[PDB]
Amino acid sequence: KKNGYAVDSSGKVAECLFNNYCNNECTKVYYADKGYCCLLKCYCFGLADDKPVLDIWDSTKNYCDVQIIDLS
Repeated sequence: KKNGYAVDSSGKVAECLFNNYCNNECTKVYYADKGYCCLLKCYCFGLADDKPVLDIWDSTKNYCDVQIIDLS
């Protein structure tokens, strides 16, 4: 599995202001483990390798990865 900004079938990402909204999107819509609002877009942890994510800079990627959402 991978982490990244999940996009829908039309290619759009979910814009956000709050983490909880993103965790619902990521888990309920893309079946990921968790998610939070990274740089105003919903970032998902543990997406399926086939899931489409935005083509972003590796620097942004590593930036968004250094987060702890919960210990479970």
